[PDB]
Amino acid sequence: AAFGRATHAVVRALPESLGQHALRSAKGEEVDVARAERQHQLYVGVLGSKLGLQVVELPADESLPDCVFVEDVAVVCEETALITRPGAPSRRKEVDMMKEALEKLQLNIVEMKDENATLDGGDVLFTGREFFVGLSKRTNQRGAEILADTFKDYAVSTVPVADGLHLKSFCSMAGPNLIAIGSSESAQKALKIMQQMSDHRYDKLTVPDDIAANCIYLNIPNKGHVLLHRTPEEYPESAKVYEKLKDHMLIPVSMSELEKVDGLLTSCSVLINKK
Ligand SMILES: CCCCC(=N)NCCC[C@H](N)C(=O)O
Repeated sequence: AAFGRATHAVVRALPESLGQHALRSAKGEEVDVARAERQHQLYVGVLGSKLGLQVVELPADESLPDCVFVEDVAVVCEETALITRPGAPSRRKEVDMMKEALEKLQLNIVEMKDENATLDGGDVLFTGREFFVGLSKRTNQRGAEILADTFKDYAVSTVPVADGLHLKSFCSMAGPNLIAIGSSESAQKALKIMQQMSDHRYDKLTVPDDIAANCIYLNIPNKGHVLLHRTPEEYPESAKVYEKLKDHMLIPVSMSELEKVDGLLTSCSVLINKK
């Protein structure tokens, strides 16, 4: 049971209302809810059917157009689960079915209650040795402060995330000591700020497309290193970079439709490691 090892993943059906009410930073083209289902279906298929991860499929709630991006409502570290208080208000009630699910999974629950503390899981990078909470439009001091308190086993440092981005809008773990990072000067700056406050040097996998830096690494047994990345079709110059890693079983995964509403790969699931 090494870094990135999981046995379970929590997912949640996306509601029909996401099509027109899901919060979105940029005004893009219309969201084809149907394709989103297809994409989301395959996404869970990879985690469960293909990687054997026991998947818990929370039902969709129409009133919570963002219930599908479960990673923002909770952060699980080893055996302890931290239900967050989303940076967005209209997303606060997603905690209910999530605390419900983690409870059923016998995880130590620690709820973020503080009326002045916001934290979206998307702003949190668990390198497997420490945490990196992005302070953004969604996450503040108290957020990281409470999270740091919840995981006293690990060092927690905060890094400034500008605009409507989240820390993981440009990075994520692509493996042990491997931090996937975007080329943007803003991306590279955020990164540098990170390692300065660390004791160990992380190897970095730089990708031209900043959002492609968002991916999923997994240490699945009989497989080894697993990395679900954005497909060549969606980001060829970034996909070509992931292609050079021969020690990782590379599984392309499209997310264009949900990306229309700021939803990336990591966003769609919570990975628990129940041993
Ligand atoms: C890798 C994280 C990217 C940002 C993020 N939390 N994405 C998922 C949430 C999207 C949702 N529409 C929101 O406005 O919160």
